[PDB]
Formats: sequence, structure tokens, C-alpha cells
Amino acid sequence: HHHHHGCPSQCSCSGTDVNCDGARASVPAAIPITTQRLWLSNNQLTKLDPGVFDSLTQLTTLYLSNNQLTALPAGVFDKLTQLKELGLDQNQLKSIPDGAFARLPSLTHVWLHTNPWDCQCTDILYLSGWVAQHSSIVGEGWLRSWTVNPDNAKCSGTNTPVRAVTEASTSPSKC
Repeated sequence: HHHHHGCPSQCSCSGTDVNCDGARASVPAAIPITTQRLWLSNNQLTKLDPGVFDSLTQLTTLYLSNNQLTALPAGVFDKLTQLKELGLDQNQLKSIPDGAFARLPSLTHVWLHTNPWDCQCTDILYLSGWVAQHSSIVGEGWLRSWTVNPDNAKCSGTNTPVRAVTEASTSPSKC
């Protein structure tokens, strides 16, 4: 269509890219269901509505980096089965809900660094096992600077890698 495109206010859209980075506290409504790449980085997010992404089944890239996310809701990524890139770095996450990445078989780039992962608490063990089993996709940087480095998901206060934590060192009382 001549000089006509199909976009959330304060975001910029082109093709199936939706750039909502840096608009500032909640995920905008009416992100098109055909969206393949979604930037939600550099906003004010401290939580997500459960189900917020459930209609965006064609997503291949999702950036949530550099928010202040304190927790993710269980199942929040369950519908994003075509996701290849998932950015969660530079947030305030202490653990990942059990099973959160289980339905994401196509991941090739995952960013988890610069979060205060709480490795003494029982709830770290899903993430510890996941990183240990998917080490070749956990990294840092972008394009020319992309480098895999699974030890950059680090335990707050000791800087030990999250993937080295096993059940016998954790305690429910530290949650």
C-alpha cells in the first residue's frame, strides 16, 4: 500500500520489527500479532502481566534488557516457541520460575548477565540446571561483539557462576 503502514504509540515499527525501547512502566497494548522482533528494553518494567506475550506467537527476538524486572511470571514465554534471541540482562532478577524456558527449543542467543541471582536460595536451581545444560547459547554483546560466556550469569555477593550451583548447597531458608 502506497505511503501507508499498519504500531503502538511511542514505539517505532518497520515490517515485523516493533521498537518500544526507551519509551519508559507497562508493556504497550496492541503489539501486532505478526511481530517477529520486539524491543522492550530500557523501560521502567519491574513486573510483567502473566500472558502479556501469549498472542505474539511469531516472535523470534525479544529484548527485556535494562529494565528493573524483579520477577517473571510463571509461563510468560510458553507461547513463544519460535524464539531465537531472549535478552534478560541488566535487570533485578533473583531466579527464573521453574520451566520458564522449556518451550523455547530454538534459542541461540540468551543474555542473563548483570542480574542479582540469589544462589543460596532453593529457587535458583531451575536456572542453574538450565544454564549448565545450555551453556553454548548464554552470552554477552551484540553482532560483532557477541561472545558466549555462560559463566557471566553470576551469583550475587560471591560472583560464582550460577551454572555451578547444585541442590546440596542451597537452602529454603535463604529465600
